[PDB]
Amino acid sequence: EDLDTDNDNIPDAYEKNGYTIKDSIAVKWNDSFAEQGYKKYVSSYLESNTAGDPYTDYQKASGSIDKAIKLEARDPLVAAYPVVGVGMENLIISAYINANVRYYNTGTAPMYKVTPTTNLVLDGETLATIKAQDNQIGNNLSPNETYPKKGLSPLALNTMDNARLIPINYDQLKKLDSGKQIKLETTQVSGNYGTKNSQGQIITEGNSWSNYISQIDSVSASIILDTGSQTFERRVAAKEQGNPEDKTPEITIGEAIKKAFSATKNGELLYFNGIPIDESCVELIFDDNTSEIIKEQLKYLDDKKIYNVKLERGMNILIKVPSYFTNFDEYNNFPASWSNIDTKNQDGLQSVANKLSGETKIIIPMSKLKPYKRYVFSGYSKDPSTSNSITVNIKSKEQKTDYLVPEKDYTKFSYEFETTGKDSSDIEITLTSSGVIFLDNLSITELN
Amino acid sequence: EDLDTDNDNIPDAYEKNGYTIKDSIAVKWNDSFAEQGYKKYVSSYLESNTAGDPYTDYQKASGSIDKAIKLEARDPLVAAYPVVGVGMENLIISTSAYINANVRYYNTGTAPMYKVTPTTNLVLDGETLATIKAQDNQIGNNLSPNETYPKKGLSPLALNTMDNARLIPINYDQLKKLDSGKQIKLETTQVSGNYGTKNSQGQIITEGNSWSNYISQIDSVSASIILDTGSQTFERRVAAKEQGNPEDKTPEITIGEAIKKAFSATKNGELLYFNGIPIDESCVELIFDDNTSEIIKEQLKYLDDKKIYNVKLERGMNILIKVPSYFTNFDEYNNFPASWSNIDTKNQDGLQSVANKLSGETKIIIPMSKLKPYKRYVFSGYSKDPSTSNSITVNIKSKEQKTDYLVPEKDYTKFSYEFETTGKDSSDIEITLTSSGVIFLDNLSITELN
Amino acid sequence: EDLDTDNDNIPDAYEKNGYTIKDSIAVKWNDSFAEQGYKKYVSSYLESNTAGDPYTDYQKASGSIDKAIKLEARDPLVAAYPVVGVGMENLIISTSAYINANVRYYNTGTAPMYKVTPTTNLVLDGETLATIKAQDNQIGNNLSPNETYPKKGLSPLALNTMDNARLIPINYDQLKKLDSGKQIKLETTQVSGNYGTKNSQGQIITEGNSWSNYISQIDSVSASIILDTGSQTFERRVAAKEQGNPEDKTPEITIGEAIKKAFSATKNGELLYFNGIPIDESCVELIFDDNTSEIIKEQLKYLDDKKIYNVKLERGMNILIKVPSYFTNFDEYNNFPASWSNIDTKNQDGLQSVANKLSGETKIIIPMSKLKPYKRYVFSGYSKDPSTSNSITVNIKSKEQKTDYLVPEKDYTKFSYEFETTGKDSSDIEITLTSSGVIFLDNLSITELNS
Ligand SMILES: [Ca+2]
Ligand SMILES: [Ca+2]
Ligand SMILES: [Ca+2]
Ligand SMILES: [Ca+2]
Ligand SMILES: [Ca+2]
Ligand SMILES: [Ca+2]
Ligand SMILES: [Ca+2]
Ligand SMILES: [Ca+2]
Ligand SMILES: [Ca+2]
Repeated sequence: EDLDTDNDNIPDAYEKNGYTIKDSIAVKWNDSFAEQGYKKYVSSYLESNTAGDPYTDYQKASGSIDKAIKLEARDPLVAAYPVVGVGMENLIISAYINANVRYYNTGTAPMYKVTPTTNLVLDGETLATIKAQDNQIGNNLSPNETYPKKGLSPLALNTMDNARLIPINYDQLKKLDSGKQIKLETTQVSGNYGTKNSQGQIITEGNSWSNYISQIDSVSASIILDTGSQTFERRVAAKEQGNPEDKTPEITIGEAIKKAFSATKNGELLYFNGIPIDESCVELIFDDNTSEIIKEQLKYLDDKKIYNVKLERGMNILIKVPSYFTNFDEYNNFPASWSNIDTKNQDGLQSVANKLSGETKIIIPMSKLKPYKRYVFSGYSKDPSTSNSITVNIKSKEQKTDYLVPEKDYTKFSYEFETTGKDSSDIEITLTSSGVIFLDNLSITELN
Repeated sequence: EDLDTDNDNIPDAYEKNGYTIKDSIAVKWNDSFAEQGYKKYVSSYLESNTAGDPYTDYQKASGSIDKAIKLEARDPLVAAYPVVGVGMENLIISTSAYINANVRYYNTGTAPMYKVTPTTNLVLDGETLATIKAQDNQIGNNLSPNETYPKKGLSPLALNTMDNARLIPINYDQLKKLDSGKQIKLETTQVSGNYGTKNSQGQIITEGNSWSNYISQIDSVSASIILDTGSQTFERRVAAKEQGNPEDKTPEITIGEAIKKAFSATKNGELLYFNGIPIDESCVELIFDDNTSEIIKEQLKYLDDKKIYNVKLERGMNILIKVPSYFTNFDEYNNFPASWSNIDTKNQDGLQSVANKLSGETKIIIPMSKLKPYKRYVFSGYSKDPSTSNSITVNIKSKEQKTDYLVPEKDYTKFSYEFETTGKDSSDIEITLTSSGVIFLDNLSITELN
Repeated sequence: EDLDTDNDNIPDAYEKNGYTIKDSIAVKWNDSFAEQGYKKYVSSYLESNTAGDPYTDYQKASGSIDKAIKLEARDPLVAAYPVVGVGMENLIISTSAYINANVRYYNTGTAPMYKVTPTTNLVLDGETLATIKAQDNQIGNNLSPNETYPKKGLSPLALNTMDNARLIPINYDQLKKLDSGKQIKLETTQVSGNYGTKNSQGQIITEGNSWSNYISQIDSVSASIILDTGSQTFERRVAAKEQGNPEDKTPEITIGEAIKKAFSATKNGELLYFNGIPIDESCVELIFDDNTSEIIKEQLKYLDDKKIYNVKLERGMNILIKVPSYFTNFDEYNNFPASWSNIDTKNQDGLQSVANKLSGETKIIIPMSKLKPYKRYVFSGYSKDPSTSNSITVNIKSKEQKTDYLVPEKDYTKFSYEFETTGKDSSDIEITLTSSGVIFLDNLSITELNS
């Protein structure tokens, strides 16, 4: 019907079910609209700002907002949340200290009039707090862009009060003599956002992000997709547990990721920029509460998959893309081939598996490895016999010798090791199979 | 009807009785609505701000306020009021002598306080060295309730400015005082902050909405209730009607109902659980001031049940709830590292399921290395003696040896014993009690005090 | 009727007589409303701000103002006036040189002052040395009535800036005068603040407001009344009418009713219980100024009741009340550690229940542990002698020995024996009064007399 309660130019029955914006008006969603590119949106029929961002449901869905905002935030659930963090490009150092900084942005919305805050800490003790004065105020910061932009020298940082920074008493300098870098972390960032007024001009002076930070961060779940070379932070709204009046739609984790990161789902797989980010080909990291929630919710779920559980308010997810991944079907970035591998199989995770008769050993050079970094190998093993014992030997700073008991179906195993020293002993990784085993989706991922 | 005397979008007939918000329209409360998850809201029918907070009754009940405000303040009787404090995480002194400190603001209220500007006092022993207000660099943009600034995982910020010259204290006297062994303390006085109100356009504005306007109003028409689970401290303000004024129509509720409303704790029939932990009458120790203690003493003798959680709440009461660290009830919880002596679980006269049957004396050997020194602890429990012919004395070892007697009554009685524990390399703590005959015990606990 | 001349939502026919507020609408007063707890107010029907405070009569009567405003000020005849002072708690001087001051503001009025900002002189001996206005570090966001800043439980704030800068005893005279029995006392010339009014959007705004506008109006239509119990101090202002104006329709009330309205004291027939401590005329020693004393002396001869709590309150009167430190009416209170000698309670013609049937003289010794050194005390009581044949003389031993004589009247008469005590370890005070025959004495009072 045409009854409207929240007063956001979208009918209630259209909000509860699917709806799309056609020629600046909302129409009932029809499945035949998928081919043309029309996207189906659903949102609560009792609130205008569903995700908490300043733009309402009609403004976000109809594209009537600032053009710098990515298409990911045009979904009423994804919040236009700019994430800004100061990076320390170089250090210059009684003694006067200078630093080179360059702000980074990863959210779905730009931040105007950037004004960050920094902490000068070396070990626990913080020397001083710096609010960037009028010299370092970055006027514009588009998503996935830096201030200054690529191809420009980072701007200096000497303004503390026009007093300059200085470590005094020589005790901090004495501690630094042994070697302790001065960390630069961003406590907070102050910025504005764009709203078109009655006269049509974009006004970005009276606005402020700080009013909506405590609201966006309280009615949404953070989902981060890290590919190593770049990071993307998105927040997806979700309903409360014991609230009988919260009409925020419920979405699965996979659907939340697809909505947030604008992933092209081709049949069954999920792709971000041509790289698969589906459940079986990426290592996910959750905090303790999310891990407990998922563990509790898997038993009640028949399919028993991570990407089929509903999202909940307060969730935290990190999607760590593997550094090196192979599947024996369409991708193998490993510089060195594996040992005793047979592709003549049909019982794999998607198409084929690895038929091993004996043991598999892999040798990796140190050219493509980062010293003082932790790497984790993972894969899926299938053994219908359930009678073969498999052990793995890992050569590293600390020698590891562990055994595994594969099940009838595919099971994911995680083995953690740390490599220290670029010019160290060659890493030896060997796994032994009692009989014939099936392997698929072997991945190498760099961690903290 | 539709008579709206105070004009808060809720009819007075539904304000006097129970009302609930459904589709942003107030509806009459029904007993069947409880199963679907709805809650019954009651508020006065002569004013818009029943609890004195900047948001009205309809805004609080219908959730038309900032989403960072806890559901604990969605009740019209529970005010939205942030309690911001400052914690001196570290001290740095440099060579007259320049003093620097690391602070980290803490919020334990219900509503966020944007743009926090704390004012702090630098006191060493009685004499106050200086009074400092937060500068342009020590201001936190967002302080969500039950959070800090900087958030968890970041170093504390510095406070090395007096106005923008550094701190300039005295030269010799303060150093001589410090070298004696005293410690610089920090005592916050007042904090400045704002709150959001969705204007006509739809943009939340938090510039002129100072929290300081609604502090003297909130603290005057509310009964302060404070919780302390040891780690996570909670403080709340609950509205209470005036005593001798008939024109004040604020609803009156019991202390237990006030606690359940303020802290949103689940109640499974009769027992009350906060997060699965018991904070009911016998499961926690209540602390009052003089006025509340006298009022409760006068009111209790008029109550047949003799229950603290059934005393009508009044304006200005101060109630502190301190959850004991060590709690054993012989039913589902026993956190004491050392097993007790002469304890029997075969009973049916307990407060909830069973009690403790003692034949002789009860002795416990509690390790002290697991107990922090330089603190004060209170031993509490309930004793029941139908015979009323047993003399009980307690043997407690501490810094000063103490021994007290007890005369149990027919029913269960709560007894409190006070002692001081100091010194890490000190004598082990021993607690022993002797019973003349067979006695019934329940809910034995050890609680930390000031 | 509905004749609302003053445009304050209360009819004139209701304002001239009594009116009570029920269900946010003013209704006429009937005596049956007393037992339910309602109160009757009277106000001038040509003015909205009858008392001079920024809140109108309807708002104050209905309680539609800031909730921190005291219940004592909901009466339209009592003005909401935050009397904010600054107290000296600790003084530090150490190197011209430097001297540090710790202060703690006090509020005693019926209204809270927001964003307080005092302006204090630091005098040495008559001569002024400096004038320090509070900076951004010395501003109290909230100062609720009967509550200080910093609130009780926290140490007082410092005072180390006249402009920023450091506060200095500039010349050597202030360096040498410290130890010669002198003072660095602090007195507040003025204080600043705001008040909270709700705008059309329901929000309380305290920015554009200021108490400085409503001071010369509140002080010029009122009658200052101060109460001093020796620990807590209250100051109130009660509206009154100008004598030479035929259009000031402000209702006229007596001093006793003014006290009852201002301090919310309860009157259960004959007892005026402020907070359980009686503040009746006989049970306290009043202290007036010159003008009020002359006014009462002139008016009393035209009144047959012969009481101070009956004289009509007039604009500009100043009244100070000092609750007696040591009082005993032989009925329900006696704070004297030692019982008085030669006491006979077998009587019924006392002021309230019984009197004292003295036969001879009376003597008692007051312990020195409860006397303020270097202070002037006052001993007073009522004396009745129907016989009118016994002369009363007293012998007092103190720092200076004094003898006083009294001439009793037919009915009760109040005597005063003003004396001075100095020194903690001084000579014991000898209290001795001699009566030739049988005399009646009542209400022995001991009130410290202000300088
Ligand atoms: Ca709608
Ligand atoms: Ca909507
Ligand atoms: Ca494969
Ligand atoms: Ca109403
Ligand atoms: Ca109401
Ligand atoms: Ca039990
Ligand atoms: Ca009138
Ligand atoms: Ca009037
Ligand atoms: Ca008497």
